Amino acid sequence: MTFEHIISSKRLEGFLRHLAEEGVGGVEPLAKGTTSLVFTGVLGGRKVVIKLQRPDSPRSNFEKEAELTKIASTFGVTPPIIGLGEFEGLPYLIREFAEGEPILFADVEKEHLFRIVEKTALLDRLGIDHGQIQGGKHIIIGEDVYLIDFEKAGFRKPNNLTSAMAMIFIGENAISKRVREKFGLDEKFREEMKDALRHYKRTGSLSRLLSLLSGL
Ligand SMILES: Nc1nc2c(ncn2[C@@H]2O[C@H](CO)[C@@H](O)[C@H]2O)c(=O)[nH]1
Repeated sequence: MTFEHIISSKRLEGFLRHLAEEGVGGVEPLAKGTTSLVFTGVLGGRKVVIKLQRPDSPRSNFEKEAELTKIASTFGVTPPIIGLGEFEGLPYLIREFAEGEPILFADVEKEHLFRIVEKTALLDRLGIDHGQIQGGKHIIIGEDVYLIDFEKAGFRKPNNLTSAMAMIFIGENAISKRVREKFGLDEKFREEMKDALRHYKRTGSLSRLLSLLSGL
């Protein structure tokens, strides 16, 4: 993948040199987002992600995403921010790369299920709706569980926990099928899960959900 309809070849060359001067090497394109161009690199012997404002996107959109990403980083929901910068008037952020698999492709253990609850309930308590839980590409299952990529996030009544649990336990998809077979989940479990989620929606209580997952 290349970014040539968005940045000149000279701008890309300069950006890689600029990153190299901050110690970030072996930089490779990773994705094109709605707000940003995303790269991976190596800093201090470890993998990092670099997100650069797309010049053809509003700067305010990137700034909103960055503010939300910083809050999520402070509370541990997303991997730590390592540094901020600006190149040719474009802001960028550098964060740790979380080793592991997106939950769409991940082998999910009981500890991961508890951790997914803890992270999504925490983001709910922060009043931040991530916005892209469905599809399983934005929850990383690794040494810890993380949410990534806040381009569609905002301060609004959040759906992070309910969307994650519906995707894993209620909806029929590749993830929920794996989980159902791995944990031998049956119809009674699903009905209790629906009850646990309703309870959470009404009261904010995790008691019923954690009770149910503790039986796995
Ligand atoms: N394992 C891992 N994958 C990532 C990370 N950041 C971005 N990605 C990949 O990029 C995609 C969308 O950003 C994800 O679904 C992953 O494949 C990360 O920190 N860890």
